Amino acid sequence: KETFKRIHNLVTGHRQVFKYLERKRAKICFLACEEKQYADIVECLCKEYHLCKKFTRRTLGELTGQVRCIKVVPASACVIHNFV
RNA sequence: ACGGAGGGGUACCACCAGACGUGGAGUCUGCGGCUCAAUCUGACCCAACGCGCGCACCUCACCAGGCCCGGACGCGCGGAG
Repeated sequence: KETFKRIHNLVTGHRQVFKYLERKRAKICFLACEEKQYADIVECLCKEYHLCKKFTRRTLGELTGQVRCIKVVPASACVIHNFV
């Protein structure tokens, strides 16, 4: 919302969140969506291991650098690996 | 400007007197022609032809074949499901 832009200068996607949710390299989690099999996978993998849910799916597209400025794109993710 | 017009001068890239040569053979090299898929091109009296500073690959354009975008920057659409 404010300093997050500092961080981006984190990941988005199933293939890259799993690859950082496990092995305990992650940080914080923020769920979303369309299908349970993508809602109760991570959540159950959150059951083992931080686990949180942000109110909206779009602001992730906003907070993250998925825009160019105008065309925000939704994208659920839950891995703040960098967290520098 | 030219003159198989005249008069003055001048030079071993002109001559007198001589000397050393080339054109005769074998060979290095370049130039035309023939050949090939290609035998890459410029220059042709003085004022083109060991000259464009040594070509197995690059040099290298030419022939037979094959990799890559190494398409900046703006606008429109899509994109981390």
